[PDB]
Amino acid sequence: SDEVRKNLMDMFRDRQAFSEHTWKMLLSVCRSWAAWCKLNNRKWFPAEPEDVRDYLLYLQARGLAVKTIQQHLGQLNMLHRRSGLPRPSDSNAVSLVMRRIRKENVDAGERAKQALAFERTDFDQVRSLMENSDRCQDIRNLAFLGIAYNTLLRIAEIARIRVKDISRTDGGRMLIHIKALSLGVTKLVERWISVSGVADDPNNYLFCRVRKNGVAAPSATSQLSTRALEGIFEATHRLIYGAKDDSGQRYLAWSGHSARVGAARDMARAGVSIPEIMQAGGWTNVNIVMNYIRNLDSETGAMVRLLED
Amino acid sequence: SDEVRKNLMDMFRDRQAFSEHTWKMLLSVCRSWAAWCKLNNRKWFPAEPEDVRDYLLYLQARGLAVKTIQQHLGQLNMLHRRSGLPRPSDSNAVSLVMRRIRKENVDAGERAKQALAFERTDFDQVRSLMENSDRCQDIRNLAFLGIAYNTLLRIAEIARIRVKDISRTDGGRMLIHIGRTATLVSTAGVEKALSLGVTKLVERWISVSGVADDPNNYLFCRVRKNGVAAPSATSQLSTRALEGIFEATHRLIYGAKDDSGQRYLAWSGHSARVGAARDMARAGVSIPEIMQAGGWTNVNIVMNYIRNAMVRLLED
Amino acid sequence: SDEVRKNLMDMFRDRQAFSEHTWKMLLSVCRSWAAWCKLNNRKWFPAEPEDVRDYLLYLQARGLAVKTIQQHLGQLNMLHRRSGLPRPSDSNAVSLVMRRIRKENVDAGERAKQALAFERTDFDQVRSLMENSDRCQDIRNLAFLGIAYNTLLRIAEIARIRVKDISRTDGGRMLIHIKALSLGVTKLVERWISVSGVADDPNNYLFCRVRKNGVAAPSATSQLSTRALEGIFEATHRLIYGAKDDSGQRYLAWSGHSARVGAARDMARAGVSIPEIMQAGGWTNVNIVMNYIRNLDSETGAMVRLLED
Amino acid sequence: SDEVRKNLMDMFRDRQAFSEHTWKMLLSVCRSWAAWCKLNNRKWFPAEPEDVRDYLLYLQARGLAVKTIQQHLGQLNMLHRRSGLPRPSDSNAVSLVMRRIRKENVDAGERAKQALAFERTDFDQVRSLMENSDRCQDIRNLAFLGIAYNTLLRIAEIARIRVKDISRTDGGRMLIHIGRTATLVSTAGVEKALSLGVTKLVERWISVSGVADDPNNYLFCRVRKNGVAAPSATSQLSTRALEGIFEATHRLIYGAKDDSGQRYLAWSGHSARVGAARDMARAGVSIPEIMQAGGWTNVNIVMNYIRNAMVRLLED
DNA sequence: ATAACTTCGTATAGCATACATTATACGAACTTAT
DNA sequence: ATAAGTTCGTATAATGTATGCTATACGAAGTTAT
DNA sequence: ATAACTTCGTATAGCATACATTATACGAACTTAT
DNA sequence: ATAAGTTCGTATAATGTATGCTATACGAAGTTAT
Repeated sequence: SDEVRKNLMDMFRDRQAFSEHTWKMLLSVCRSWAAWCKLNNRKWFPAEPEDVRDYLLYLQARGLAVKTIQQHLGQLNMLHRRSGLPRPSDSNAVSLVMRRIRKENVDAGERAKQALAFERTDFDQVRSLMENSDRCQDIRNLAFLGIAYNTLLRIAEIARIRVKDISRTDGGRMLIHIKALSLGVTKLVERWISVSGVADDPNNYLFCRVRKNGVAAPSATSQLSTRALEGIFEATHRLIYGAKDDSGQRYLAWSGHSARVGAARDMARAGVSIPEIMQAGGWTNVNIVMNYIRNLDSETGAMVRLLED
Repeated sequence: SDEVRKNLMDMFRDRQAFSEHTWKMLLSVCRSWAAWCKLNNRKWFPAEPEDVRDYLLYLQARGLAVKTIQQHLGQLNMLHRRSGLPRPSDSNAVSLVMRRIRKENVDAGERAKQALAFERTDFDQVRSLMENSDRCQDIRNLAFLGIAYNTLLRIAEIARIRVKDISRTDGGRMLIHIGRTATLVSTAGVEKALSLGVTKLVERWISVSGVADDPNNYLFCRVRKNGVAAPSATSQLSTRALEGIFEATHRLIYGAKDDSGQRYLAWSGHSARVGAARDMARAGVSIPEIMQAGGWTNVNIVMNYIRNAMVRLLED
Repeated sequence: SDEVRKNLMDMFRDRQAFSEHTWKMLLSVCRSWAAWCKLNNRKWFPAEPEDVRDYLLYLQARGLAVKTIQQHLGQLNMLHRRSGLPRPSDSNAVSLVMRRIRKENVDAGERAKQALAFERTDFDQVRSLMENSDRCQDIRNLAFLGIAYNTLLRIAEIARIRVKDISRTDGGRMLIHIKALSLGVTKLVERWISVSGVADDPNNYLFCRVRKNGVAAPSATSQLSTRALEGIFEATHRLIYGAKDDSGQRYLAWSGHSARVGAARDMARAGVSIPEIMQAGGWTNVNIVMNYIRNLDSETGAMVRLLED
Repeated sequence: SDEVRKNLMDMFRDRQAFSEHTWKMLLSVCRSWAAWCKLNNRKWFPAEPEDVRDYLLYLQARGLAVKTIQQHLGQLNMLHRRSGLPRPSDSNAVSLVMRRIRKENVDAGERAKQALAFERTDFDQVRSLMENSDRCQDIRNLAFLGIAYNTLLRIAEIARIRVKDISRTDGGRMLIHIGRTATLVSTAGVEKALSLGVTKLVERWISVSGVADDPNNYLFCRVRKNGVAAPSATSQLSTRALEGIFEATHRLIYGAKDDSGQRYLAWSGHSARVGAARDMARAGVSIPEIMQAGGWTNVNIVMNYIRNAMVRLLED
């Protein structure tokens, strides 16, 4: 018990060993697991395999994804290893049930999802409606969509971009120190800069909030949240399609990764090689890229080519 | 003895962690081992290494294949390992007898057998004949064989396909989502593309069957004597019936099989996998691409299917 | 000790678990190790790690190849596992010394060797001298060299060939149930058959001994030893080059694998693909094939192509 | 304490099981850890997790790179694991502080550095200048750089090449046998082919040096002030001197380096590896072929060297 | 004397293998200025 | 009020790094045949 | 009644991962018939 | 004697198989909507 107290003091002292997002997930899983334990009269710390098994089945019965059940077990495993206790995973009951849960959920037709593609057809269509707009929100949102599509940067990465992070290459194409922009997108990002006044301080983040009057507020210390960048994708989708489908299902509108998904797919349509599609978005594992471009005629495989010839 | 009974019931309680086929073979081997034990008055649980050894020699003497004998050993090993007991194979008596049985049978000329290939030419011939049939059963069967050859999917994988699993490409080609295979259990799964021609074969079957009247319906269903399809969301076309399609198709073209009792005299469930791999190699498809087509993660088995140059060099 | 006696009775009872060649090697290593032990006052059964270490170093000091030292350790490991005792490999001293021996022997310039290639230049040259010969030995030896080169079969495999194992394909090319022969080689194998009279019994092995009178002796029960097939390769080399180099070094003349080595190399010169070079000789691991064709201009690699263009 | 001392001497006795460089770094880290312990009055063997943790924070505060701090931890871990003792990293204090030190340094913008590429153009330029020199040292240096670029071998591998290691192809191209690399210790080893041009550069160096007067001579040797080569079979041209060749060659073309104290302002021992990988990718060489060229067994590092398309699609 | 090394000590990269952290999704509650 | 965010908690997708050697990077001091 | 299945039991293949057996080399001793 | 082997022991090169599921192969018996 003193070994566990020490281990827990270790954890708090070296807090910064893990990111904020990891801690939030860790705390969220412990909350959920302790609530279940209380309601079901189980001990939450030293977690028993039989109780961890029951809780995993409860999570399945709640209709949670296999990958979610794995996060819960993964966090429980982490709390126990960092407390010097045995991990629930290393028990026969839990490894069997997890294996069981995996097979059953797949046969019920559970699908791993991914962002609705934001491609060229969409970016030309959005440009068609927003490019003649004098509205500061529209000018900011169009510049963001160009960067997202052109760079394939994640939303946290785009929110971090500073004015001083932007340089210039051949023909006057912008370059962002973390990717090079096209002439048309460089132009869009240029217009936003003028109407926003972000360049008036080099340490300012390129993207900032725009209030209801239409007036932008640059900041060197506050970034536009990733939630607001998802907001831009959603609102852009509503513009063209109106409110999204009923009952909270995921990826019914565009979101953060939509442009990454989309740019990958448009590269594949252009017969661009996977090894270089991977380099464009900074991918290292191919199972993610191939999952974005899997349903394209260019990716149909060798049997389809043999049968059609 | 307390833990052993607990370990057993832990496995039984989460039986779905394993294939229904594993359980089927465990019980079949247990039946057969228990029978051998009764005949020789022996304790069948905790199995004794010397007894298991006698039993494997007994199976050899019954003329059973090396792979059958390995299955019986493997089931016994699993039952003991998951009981928390030493495996029969943990003893020299059992592990040495198994090597010996293998080498003696091989030396006497036992070879593992392989499914009769179902290739592009066979598919072309079958399609030239059956595509003019208006019968619902012929339309199903030709669409099945199209899928089998195009996708290299196993019969169980084809049987689990539901209508909602089918989507479309830009160009109008069907894609089938496959979540569970013999080697993969994933929510990501895989997408299997159909050629334009095979797409149409499948299209024709959907129309005449009415399986799309419910997206949860399995793509393939039984067709009764009066050509009326019986779609279901709870029952699949058995893998046994899919095998019958291959056998019936072979019968249509080549007539009835010998009387010799051999396996693989007609096409079977695995026939389109072995055939498609071979057609790909002949067309000079790359090995990574063949592997991707059949969902293999290992260069060796793919290489083994394609074994029919030095002559050409010597001429002169 | 009763557990060890049992384990040893297990071994003798299920003798046939291992081939004769494995047993011969096992017995040869135990002989060598027990002799060393006696001379050095060590206990040979239950082998101690410290003694196994000393013996491994002794084998190195005797000038033995790294792969030979591994056989000795591998057999010692096998005797101990099949006796239910701890393997010497699983001890810290032995794993360190073996790792040490590996590094030292390589830096002293120890080379893994392989059969001197018997190629087309050699097979045409041999044909040039032996094809107009009425001598029964010459006729048998030329037929053997054609099969060895053309099939790439190992010597044990060629010795097993029966007359009833040979059929025929297109143009009258022979086929051997275990590979197809060329027209010129099929002709050579045909001539041997006539002068030998092996076909006069289907169960006779294709190749049989030829005594000093020049008269062949067919047999359905006795094969020509692999040692005699190596003899054919050596004697053929002496014909052209005379006696081999001084001091017993290996592969100074042709041997059993010479034709396998050679046919692989000639396929590579013909730009034949490795995946199909592998199929010709029944290879499954590429490290062996690539080792036969490594020093060929066709195999020089991508840097040589880049630099020369 | 008896076993610990035995395990230590077992490792010392078979020290050749490890690289001379591993031992060098163990002792250097031990020196530095022992010094830190003396300053804070601490027991340095069996190392205490809390002390090791303080020490790693101390290294961070000295401005040392994340990879340096990892080396100090790694040496301490090895000393304890091979002693038969628990590693400092077996404790949460040490394993958590190491993550923290990494993340804090990275967040503050620390990046690992990479050798300045030495590419085909550089080789072409160097060769256009030095090929007209009759000096023995220039002839050696150009042959060295030819080998470095052509083969992608590491400096230590080049330094170990003996004359007897060189053979020839059909077409007259040199092949170098390499038995020991940073990642491979084999009696089979590898053969490294030289282009016709590089072959000639090496040919010229052999002639003027007289290294072939003994097949056991190392290919490369020192050349003293009067241009006379000093071949040896017992002494190699130090890897430090090979580095000097790269630095001197860079100096010849670009002048003296800054005063900034940075690493990688001139070419170094690893410069031709990074350069050749990049030239290959640019020429559209396949990834398996690049891997085979440098002797890599893993697709990831090869991919990392070549990172300089979406623009081209957007035009318009 | 000097060129051209060798030797060495601290600093840090390469490399392959093994294993878990950290990101986005999104409804919703909260905050601020218009 | 409300646009237009930010902060939050939880659901789920997507990257990452730890490990155990073995190596190079480079200034500085020492060496030897000219 | 029957086609067209389903269900089932014994037999055996597929498949991927992990790990050691079995072949040739060759000097030499031994055997047999010429 | 000796050609021309075979058998042997040991040195070293080169293939192989064991493991733990999960699947198909197929005859036979049982079922149900015609």
